[PDB]
Amino acid sequence: KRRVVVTGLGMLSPVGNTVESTWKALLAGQSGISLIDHFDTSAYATKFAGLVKDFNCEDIISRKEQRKMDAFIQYGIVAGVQAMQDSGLEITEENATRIGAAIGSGIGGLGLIEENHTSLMNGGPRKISPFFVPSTIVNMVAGHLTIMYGLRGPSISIATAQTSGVHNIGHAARIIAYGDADVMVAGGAEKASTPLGVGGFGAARALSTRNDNPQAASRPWDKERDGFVLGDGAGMLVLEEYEHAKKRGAKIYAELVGFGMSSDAYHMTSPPENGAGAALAMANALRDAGIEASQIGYVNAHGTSTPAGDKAEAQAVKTIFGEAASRVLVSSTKSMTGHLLGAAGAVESIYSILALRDQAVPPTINLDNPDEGCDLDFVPHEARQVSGMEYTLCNSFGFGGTNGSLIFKKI
Amino acid sequence: KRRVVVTGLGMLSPVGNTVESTWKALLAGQSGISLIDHFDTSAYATKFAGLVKDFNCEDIISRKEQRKMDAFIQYGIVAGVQAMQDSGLEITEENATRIGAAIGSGIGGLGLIEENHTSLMNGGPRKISPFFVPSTIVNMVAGHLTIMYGLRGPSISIATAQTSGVHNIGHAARIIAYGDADVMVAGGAEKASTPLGVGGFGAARALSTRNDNPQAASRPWDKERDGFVLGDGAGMLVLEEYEHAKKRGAKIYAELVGFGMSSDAYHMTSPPENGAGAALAMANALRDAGIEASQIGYVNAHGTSTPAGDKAEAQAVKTIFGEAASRVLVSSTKSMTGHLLGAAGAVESIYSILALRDQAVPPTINLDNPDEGCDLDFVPHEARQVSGMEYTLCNSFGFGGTNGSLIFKKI
Ligand SMILES: C[C@]12C[C@]34C[C@H]1C[C@H](O2)[C@H]3[C@](C)(CCC(=O)Nc1c(O)ccc(C(=O)O)c1O)C(=O)C[C@@H]4c1ccccc1
Ligand SMILES: C[C@]12C[C@]34C[C@H]1C[C@H](O2)[C@H]3[C@](C)(CCC(=O)Nc1c(O)ccc(C(=O)O)c1O)C(=O)C[C@@H]4c1ccccc1
Repeated sequence: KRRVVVTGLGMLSPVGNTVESTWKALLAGQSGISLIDHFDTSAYATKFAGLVKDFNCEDIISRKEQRKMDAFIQYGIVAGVQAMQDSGLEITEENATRIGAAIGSGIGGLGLIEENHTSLMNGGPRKISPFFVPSTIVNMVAGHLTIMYGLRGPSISIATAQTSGVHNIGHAARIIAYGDADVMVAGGAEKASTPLGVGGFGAARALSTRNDNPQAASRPWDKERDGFVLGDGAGMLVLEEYEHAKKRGAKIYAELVGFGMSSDAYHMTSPPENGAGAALAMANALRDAGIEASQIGYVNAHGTSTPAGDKAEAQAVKTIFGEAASRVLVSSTKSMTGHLLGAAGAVESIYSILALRDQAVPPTINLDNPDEGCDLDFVPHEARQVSGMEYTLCNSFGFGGTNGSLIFKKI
Repeated sequence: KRRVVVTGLGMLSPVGNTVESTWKALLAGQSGISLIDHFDTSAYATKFAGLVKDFNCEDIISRKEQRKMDAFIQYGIVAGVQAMQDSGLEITEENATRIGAAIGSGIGGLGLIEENHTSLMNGGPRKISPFFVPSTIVNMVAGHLTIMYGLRGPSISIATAQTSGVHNIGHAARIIAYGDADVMVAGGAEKASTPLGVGGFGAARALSTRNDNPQAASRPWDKERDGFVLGDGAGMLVLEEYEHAKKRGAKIYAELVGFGMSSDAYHMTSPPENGAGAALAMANALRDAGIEASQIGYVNAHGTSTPAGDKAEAQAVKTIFGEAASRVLVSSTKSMTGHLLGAAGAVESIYSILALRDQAVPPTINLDNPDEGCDLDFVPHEARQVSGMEYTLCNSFGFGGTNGSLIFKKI
């Protein structure tokens, strides 16, 4: 029976370019949302997003290799290097074969897709870059990291839209627990703040259009919420078999004890009022970890700030938590960070792990006036200290009705 | 210890719109390659591909739901309905929660990506379809099928480029074997025969440009080969826990006994001369199934028809097979079908299963003059009868150096 622990963290987010700076900003209630200035937003209903500030990879990726990568890949590689360095793991000929990666994205390389298509429209196919395919496809972050570190173990990339982060991390764990690997770098990366991303989620009526107050736009469970806020970034964890971790004297952030999956089988872009899929995913993670809902002290919600989605998850938590629903803390960091899509569940799993280490839960900012009829504690406005918290639960849900939940355990 | 069997098959390919018609064409050595006529190829170095002929979904998808889906999704849904019907499984309230899907794609919705981007360039973001995101993203085939059949179990989508088919099928099996599900519809779908797909793989110098003889273009291991041939389609299998299958009187095509993964950690778009990654993936599948290379009677190769790729896999087979290398049969159906990318490993896993049922192996057509120095039997030109074949092995490799191998066992 192989246990899986977390021994390395890496991250780029709209509120910090490292794991610790991001976590600190979150506990301080800082918003990373701002007006977009990299493309003309005049014709766009939504003109703001959670952008990665002053992104720097000069020292990690040549400007030469950079030409072959969409920004999402650059972000994922930087976050993965952060996590690999953080873990302190040394790759050897003996080891190589037992270390792999499970890294995905929800939409992949929109920026270079648009650049190559513009080139084709303007000058014909001869203007398409030789790097079109490898610079835009989802699995390219795992591709570059394995090459960079000489990892020859299993490499997969799960693209389950907004649930990708959670699924890649959960399957990395399954892979290790099954015996196919002893270490996996896992998570997700996304850079969808482009004309097609903003225009596309906007065409669907899914984004907040509160342009006059971008930082107040993301407000999960608030009565005035009007859609999600796009966020860019990457989150990466180094997962590792327990005995392997101890043997090398690794620092252990927490243990990954449960992973649950489910499907809504309801609608392509909306959950059922019931939240029955979200509930099933949580129920499965609890069963997988062998614990009762009452043992969870904090739920890092999917909480995207949409009218129907927030309501469904609140119903799901009430259903799974029952009596303890008032005792469990629930918050949505998307209130500050925006929605990282395929990387959401990866950065949020990190927040869930840090909550265990620091015994402190970040708030749902902007929660001025919560929906009526709900007795859940969404940790409005300010961080909250916790006492003897042993388990946290991270949810991620996605278009296509695909859901996932992870459960982390202290020590 | 839960065993996984295959109880349903579905498929659309350039040589047939059903599983049986496709298999028959393959055993007859028929090419499905033709000149492209749906877009003007004047400026294109490659002007042919393996197209799905007379695709029909009128009776499976309304022309209304169709408007919300890229062709790859339409293909995957039709193949998945074929597999679900073939399995004879009945979905109940009791069952729903235990049936899921693992379906992916390598590039996803290129056609609608291009249509929406053209619309944005011509008329601004207001012209982007509300269906842009859900009509192009990778996980949408699993999304629609779960909704269509009321499946509430685990749903994932692996996007590992040209290895997707094999990885989705292997992880569907892991999911069932772990206990997270009793049935999974799994496979891949692709429709990359578009300006960006043909122009994009063409910019990379990876496609054959033998326009004067499209049907002779795909010629794995042949001295005159000059790159892969793009193919469109979908392959889907219904995987199911053994006891669950027997209990309902399911028809069982074969058993899935081994799944191996590996990474080349070499180059983003080319394997090492050594084929050491391909070898490791095969070695891992053999270990997973608990058998020796000598027990395999047929290898459905990745064999894409590129100068470097074919050579590497031939080296890998020689390495893993050793003495038995001359005794094992190896063929590449891409010689006829073209390269289905994310769906390649899914359709090829089907070919691998049918080879067991019929005791017949399809040929590598166009193999007029094999590379020198290789003593492998690539089954040139004509199908071959086999005698007491108990195991087949299917390989799929992809950009990013990601590899996978599956092993199927008779009965
Ligand atoms: C067809 C509609 C209905 C519509 C507008 C479009 C878009 C969406 O479907 C829906 C939204 C905006 C979003 C529902 C939702 O939360 N989907 C969802 C999800 O299922 C999984 C993950 C995520 C994520 O962001 O990771 C996510 O957003 C809503 O609130 C009600 C509203 C709506 C408007 C007017 C009348 C009725 C309903
Ligand atoms: C940088 C280059 C080198 C180049 C041209 C570009 C494209 C590619 O890389 C390579 C090709 C065309 C393809 C190598 C390959 O098989 N990649 C591959 C793979 O790693 C996994 C899966 C698949 C699949 O199709 O599923 C696949 O194609 C070759 O043969 C030699 C040739 C080349 C030309 C001139 C000099 C040296 C080399």
